[PDB]
Parts: sequence; C-alpha cells; structure tokens
Amino acid sequence: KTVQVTLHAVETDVAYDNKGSTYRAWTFDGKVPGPVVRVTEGDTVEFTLINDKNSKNSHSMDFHAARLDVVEDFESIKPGETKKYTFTADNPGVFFYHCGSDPMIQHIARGMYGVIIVDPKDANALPKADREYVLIQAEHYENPDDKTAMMQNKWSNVVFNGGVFKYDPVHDSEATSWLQAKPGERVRIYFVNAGPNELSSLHPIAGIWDRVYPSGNPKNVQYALQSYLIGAGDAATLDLISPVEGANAIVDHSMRHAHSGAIAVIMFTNDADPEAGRGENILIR
Amino acid sequence: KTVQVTLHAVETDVAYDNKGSTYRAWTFDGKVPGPVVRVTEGDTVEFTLINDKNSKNSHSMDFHAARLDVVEDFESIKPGETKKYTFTADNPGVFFYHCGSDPMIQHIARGMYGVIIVDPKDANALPKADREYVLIQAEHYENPDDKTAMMQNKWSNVVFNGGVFKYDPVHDSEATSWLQAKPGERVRIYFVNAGPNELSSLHPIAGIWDRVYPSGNPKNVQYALQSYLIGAGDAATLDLISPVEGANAIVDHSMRHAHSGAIAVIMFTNDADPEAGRGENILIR
Amino acid sequence: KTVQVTLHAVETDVAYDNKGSTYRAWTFDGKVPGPVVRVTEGDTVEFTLINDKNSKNSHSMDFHAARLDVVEDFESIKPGETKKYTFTADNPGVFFYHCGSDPMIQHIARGMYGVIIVDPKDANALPKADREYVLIQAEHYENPDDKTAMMQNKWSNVVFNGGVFKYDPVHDSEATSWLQAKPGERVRIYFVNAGPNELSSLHPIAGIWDRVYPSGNPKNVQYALQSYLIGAGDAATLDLISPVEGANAIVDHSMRHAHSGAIAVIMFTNDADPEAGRGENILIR
Ligand SMILES: [Cl-]
Ligand SMILES: [Cl-]
Ligand SMILES: [Cu+2]
Ligand SMILES: [Cu+2]
Ligand SMILES: [Cu+2]
Ligand SMILES: [Cu+2]
Ligand SMILES: [Cu+2]
Ligand SMILES: [Cu+2]
Repeated sequence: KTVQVTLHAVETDVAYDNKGSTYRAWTFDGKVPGPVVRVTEGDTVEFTLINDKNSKNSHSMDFHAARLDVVEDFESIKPGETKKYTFTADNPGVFFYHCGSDPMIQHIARGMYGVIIVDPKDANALPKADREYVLIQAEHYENPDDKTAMMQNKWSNVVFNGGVFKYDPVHDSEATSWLQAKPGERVRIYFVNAGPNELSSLHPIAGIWDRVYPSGNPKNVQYALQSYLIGAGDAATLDLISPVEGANAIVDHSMRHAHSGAIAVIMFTNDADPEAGRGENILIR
Repeated sequence: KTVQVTLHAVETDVAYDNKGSTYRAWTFDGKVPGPVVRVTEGDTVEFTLINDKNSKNSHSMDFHAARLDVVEDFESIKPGETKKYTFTADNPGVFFYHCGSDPMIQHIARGMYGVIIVDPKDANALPKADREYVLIQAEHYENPDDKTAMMQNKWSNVVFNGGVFKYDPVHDSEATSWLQAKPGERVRIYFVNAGPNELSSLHPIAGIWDRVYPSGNPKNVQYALQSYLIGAGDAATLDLISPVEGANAIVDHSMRHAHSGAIAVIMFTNDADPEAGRGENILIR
Repeated sequence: KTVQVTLHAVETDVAYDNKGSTYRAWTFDGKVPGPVVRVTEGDTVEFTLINDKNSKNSHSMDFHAARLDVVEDFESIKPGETKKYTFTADNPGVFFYHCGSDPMIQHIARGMYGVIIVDPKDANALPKADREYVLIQAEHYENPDDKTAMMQNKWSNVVFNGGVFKYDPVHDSEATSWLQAKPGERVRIYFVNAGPNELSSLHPIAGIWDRVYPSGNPKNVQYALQSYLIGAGDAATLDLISPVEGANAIVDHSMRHAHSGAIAVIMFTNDADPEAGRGENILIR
C-alpha cells in the first residue's frame, strides 16, 4: 500500500528525567523520541517534512529504511520550508530515522531521532509477539549548544526514550512508567541505538534474549543470546520470554551507561494491562 | 541432574599483577575470577550464597544462565546472611556470572565475577575439543573505592583472569603461566567480558578462530573469524587450531587494551602437559 | 598457486589531509595504507619484508590471513635486515595486515597497515561484484612520537585510507577523490578497521548493506543490515547496490568519528568511469 507520513521539525522544551528537568530539544513533532512510523515491507512511503516557522535551524530527514540520494532527498530545509520525498520500504525489520542536518552529532543529541518499523510482508516470518515495545538509546548532553563536549563524548547520561531511568521505578522512585507482560508471552523489543557516539551491550537482567534479529531481518536470526551489541546508528529486534512472574531489567551492560540512566524494568505479572505493549502503546511516553 | 552450588562472598586482598601488587578485592570464594561453575543444559542448579560475617558490604549473585526474578532472586544480602535460589540451565553455552549489588560497576570492578559453562545436552553439537581454557576480561581500577574513576572509564589496566599480563611470559619476565596445546588440537576458549565498561575485540595473533559461538550456543556458529567483538557483560566460545609448533597471542586488539595487560600466550608444543586445559586446570590460576 | 609478495618498511613523510599536511609515517612501500595484497584461497604466499637501511626503527609483518608462529615468523627486523616466511591462505575473505613491532599501537598509528584479500576458491560463493573498493579505517594522532596520547586514545581524526575526508567532496571542497558506480551495480566494499584503538559502526547514508560477510567469509553472510560493527583489528566485506542515480555516504556512524574525517562518498551515475573500482584502482590513492 501507499502511506502518507508527515512530520514537523519542532524546537521546544522537553523533560529528560523523572524530576521534571527540561532542556531545549530539537524534535520531530515536539516529542523525544519522534513518533513511531510503522509500514509493511514493500509499502510506498510518501514522506513530508515541515520545518516549523519558529525553528532557528535548518532540519532534514534520514530514514535508514530508505534507499535514496543523500544529496537531494536528505537535504536540509530552512525554518518555514516543506520537503517531500517518496521511498519504498524494500527490507523488513527495524530502522533508525533521524535528522541529517549540520552537524548531525548535535541534531541527534538534541532529540531528532525515532524508529521506523517495517513489518515483514510474510506475516509468518517472525514468531508471533504478544507484546511489542520500542526502546531507543541515546546520550544526553548537559548543554545542547556545546558541540565540543559532544565531539569529546562528554555525555551526562545514557538514556532510553529520552529519559534518565524513565522505566526504572526500582532505581528511581519518581519513575512512573515500565514495561509489562505476562509469564510465557513473547515480548518483542524494537531497539535502536541513536548514539550519537556510544555503543550498547544490551542484556535482560534475570533473562536471556530468546532470539535476536540484526536490523530486524528474519534471515539474520540468532538464538539464546545473553547480550547483543548495537553500535551507534544501528537497530535490532530482540525477543524476551519470562517463565516466571517478577521482573527483568533491560540494561546497557557497559555499566557506566547503565548507572547513568540506561535501565528499563519489565514486570511480568498474570494481571498485566491488556493495552500495554499493544496498539499505540508500544513506545511508552 | 540436580547440582548444588554454594559460593561465599569474601572481601580479601588479592594480587593483580606478576610482581605481587595487591588490592582489596570483593570476591566469590576468596579468588578472582570466582570458581568455574559447570553444568549440563537442562540441569537444576540449587544455588546458595553466603555473605561472610566479616564482609563490610551487602552482596548478591546474578547468573546469566538463569531465568528468574531480578527483584527477589538477585537481591542483595547483608554480611552474615545466606540466600538460596534454584534455576534450570535452559540454554547451552557460556555465561557471565557476577554480583548484582549497588553499585554493580564497583562490585564487578572489585572482582565479583566468573563464568558458568552449560554443556550442550547433545554432546555432539559442538566439535570435540582437545583443550579448554577460560579467559575472563575485566578492567582494573587503581583505587577500588574511587567510583568516579569507574564512571569516567579511567582504568589502569585491562586484564585476563584478574592479572596484568597473567599469561604473557613474552612481555612480562615475571609471568609464570600460559596456555598449552599440541599442533592440530582443537583448543576451545570460553571467553567472558566482565567489563564493567569496556568492549573486547578478541584476536589470536598468528592464528584465526576456527569457529565462534555467540553465548556459546551451537546454533549461532560463525566460521574462520580473524576477530570477534564481545561487549561488556557478554560471552562467547572461540575455537583455535594451530597447524604448527610455536605460539599464538590471544589479544584484545584495541591496542591500548592489549598494551595495558590484555595478552595471553598459547604455546603449541608436541610435548604439551597432558593435564593442561583439562579437568579443573581450565581456569589457570 | 605460489605467489611472491615483497614489501619494504619505509619511514617517510606522507600527506594525511586534502590541504597537504604531512607527518613522519612508518609504512609498507612508502604509502599509507600499504599495497593491496590479493591471492586466492589455498594459495602459497612466499613473503619477504625488507627493512630499509635508512629506517630508524625495527619492523615486522603480521598477516591476519596467516596461521604461523608469532615468535619466529612475526619477529622484528632491524634497519638493513630482511625477513622471509611462507604461509598458505587457508580461509577466504578479507584480512588486516600490519607491523607487529614494539609498540604495535604506534606502528599501526603511524601507517603500517594494509589489507590482504583472499578470493574464494569457489568463484560462485560470492555474488559477482561490478565494483570493488578498499576502505581502511584508522585513527590519526597529532604527534606520531607521543605514545601516551595513543595509550589515552586521544586521537585528532578518524580516517579512511590515511586521509581526513579523503573521499568527501561534500564536506571538504579540497577533496578530489570519491567512489563511483552505476545504479543497479553490486559494489563490494573490503573494509578493514586498523585502529589501533577505535570501533567502527559502518553505515551507507541513504542506502543499506545488501549483504555483509564477517571476515569476508561466504559462510557468515548477513542480509540487509543498516549498519555493521567492525572492531579494532577486524575486517568485513559489505555489498551496496543503489537503485537510483545520486550519492550515498559510507560513514562510521559513531558521529564524533564521522565528523572527524570518517566519511566516504560514493557517486552513482550512468556514466561512471569504467576503470573505477576495477583492476588496481580498488584502493583509490
Ligand atoms: Cl576455578
Ligand atoms: Cl560446578
Ligand atoms: Cu535537525
Ligand atoms: Cu543514520
Ligand atoms: Cu558484591
Ligand atoms: Cu550481567
Ligand atoms: Cu613497524
Ligand atoms: Cu592484528
């Protein structure tokens, strides 16, 4: 099918921790991460980027799901301008999207990133998931204007979905969100490492990845992995099943990353919310 | 079968180089790395942790081979307490174990880490190894109390099995240990990257990895790899066969890691000790 | 077949950026990277290294394609000396080669690295490439004598084939080289990450890796990867096909790397130079 996707480049204050601290983010649609885009393998995507008139900077859009021309298609547009391009989603899986404007390190760091999920045309290529969650890792830099700190890799926190310990009520009692499932359910994690700089060594504490798919592609399946390396600008699909009620903690096992905010709790309970990890709830905001 | 495994949390001084430099380590059973645990896929493990009465810190145990509840099973216990849990080893391969107590970066860095090997139920899934050796990479930090330096990734050395150049009598005149095999033999390396922070890019100088199994699982086999990336908190099984007498040097090929201590020599001789890499000589102490 | 490969260890000034900045490089055959070595799986390589009489340092040769003895074969030779050894290329793919002399971090950093390509004996094991390009990533250090800065990972730039933005006319007006292909053609990238220290997260902006081969080996094929991690001292083969005229930009997606020089443009045009990416043009000088 043909789908229309329109996003705004929006520069606005957003919260990055559980105590309400904010920073001047650069975003798609006013939130970090950007909106989940979801299509089927083979779909035509008619994409529109609107750079809001009140932006102070030029912005662009790079989809890792797209095969295009970097110079024309991923070009920067000024505040008040609108850009269109069309691409087919040729390969199934999970893909990073982000602003490609100058300097990319900063546009990514300030929050212009998201995921596009490309469902396999063959609905039987992946085992059926009972829950789906998006987790996007990024570094948070204390001063969004300081490009030198970014070049020097001097981050303040490493986070999932834009918030320090957003999903960790164990380590931060002010956290108000977490992942849910029932024991025995297949939980599918769509993971993107936005960077801009760091790698992630992703591990479910007290669990194991039942299966891992590099770039989300069924052909690349790996089994029973305790951990999986996701480089900067890479993405993978990782399945998790708990045999028991309780919790696992999804961590970036480079411990200084984990301690700085990269931990997400999943609670396994028999009375898990039927809406959790389904529908429009896959990226928990 | 059901296997009983009991470990003590023991805070004690241990050596970290070949000239007898010591640090105040936190350990399982008074040694770094902890005791090798070895079971068969499908086995029931009845585990007991005893936190010694003279410890000054709470400790815990996290097995990457276990599928449990992080909150109750991996909970920290006080000096003088004893904790029990049972798990089945559902997946074959090679798995990191470590203390999970706060802050994990420090409990790992201070020496609370080891390996559990889960032999495949199908003893013919893996090609028969003639020798087996455990190598666990970790960073050593000069001051075990300086958590800031750990968070800044400012390690003093990167080491195998707790010692600077432990197995490198070429670069260290004071080194007395090395790995042994005969030409033509299949040498199986059980490798864990304990971290806490760093990645390892593992290469046998003058050799090639015949096979590499991510998380040690036979289903994930890779062939003829010059190098293999093991992220912090990950493990893999790597096979090596020399066609000639002489040496290879197993290194973390991120050269600043290798030069800081992460080199292990394997000697291939026709008269290799029939006891080396067999029984409980697999982790050379 | 048996092939003779002779290289010289040459210490000489070479350019490392598009404005003609030079440094005192240590090299094979007076250029950085060294000459491309290409043989077929099963071939016998009769190798000779001659250390030039005017060299000030001892040098050696380490082929990741060789299974030998680190002690005797990879030994260092003084200025005016010659080392000879023979090896069979037992495994197909793509392999790092470099000086292995004390300290390896500096010998690599100063330019003593290259690639050996080992074509599969089975001509059909890889899909047929229409273009081939060699890309070797390395860190450039400001002062080639400052070993402490290397040990501390304080690099100035991360580069492909010895040059800051060597193939990026888009981000550097003084860049005079880039990769060329036609739309629809299979472009094969032989990628080596020489390090000495850093990881690469390789991504074609506006494209996708059709296939990736860890160590170049047909047995390890992965499909449709957006990005691929190449550790220090590792190598891989990566195929790229653009369906359209335009450009892709091959980048190390750890952005502080890319912005420091690690970006190579490939131009897809209907009248690409028939000589580009063929014969001995594959490593563009
Ligand atoms: Cl032991
Ligand atoms: Cl045991
Ligand atoms: Cu932007
Ligand atoms: Cu990208
Ligand atoms: Cu502990
Ligand atoms: Cu762990
Ligand atoms: Cu040299
Ligand atoms: Cu090497």
